[PDB]
Amino acid sequence: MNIFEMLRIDEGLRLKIYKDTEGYYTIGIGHLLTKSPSLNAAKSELDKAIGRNCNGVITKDEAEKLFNQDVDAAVRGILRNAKLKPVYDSLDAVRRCALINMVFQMGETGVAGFTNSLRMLQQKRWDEAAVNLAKSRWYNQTPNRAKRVITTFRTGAWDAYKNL
Repeated sequence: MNIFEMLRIDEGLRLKIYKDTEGYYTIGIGHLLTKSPSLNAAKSELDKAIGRNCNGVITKDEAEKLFNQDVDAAVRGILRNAKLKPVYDSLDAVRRCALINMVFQMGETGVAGFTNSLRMLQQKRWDEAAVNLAKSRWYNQTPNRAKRVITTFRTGAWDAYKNL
């Protein structure tokens, strides 16, 4: 298991413009297009992102291209972030993937807001951090995914994703 496989279990693959759990316009492997309510604004963002006239629909290939960019940017954003970098550096390879997953779903900013849990993960207090992470909008809104990520931080192994 690796970051790509993990995220693709959590996000899925859809070749047609669709709405987020949040109601937002997305395509591919969780690539958010716009937070705007117009299908039209989304279509335009889509064509700008791919470099063609897509008419709301992309190929597998195009989806995976978007996915590679998104992953790269998530990692780079962590490395560039003063609050995230030190936690990332402190973690083992598997746990690193759990932080990358949160960033991908919620953005640098959103994760950098989990101050207390970041602190606990740095200290390697795994059980405490897992209880703290659960007390969030994130967990309440997408509990099955949050719980997979959470077990990943708790255990340091890929078991939550074995089932799936």
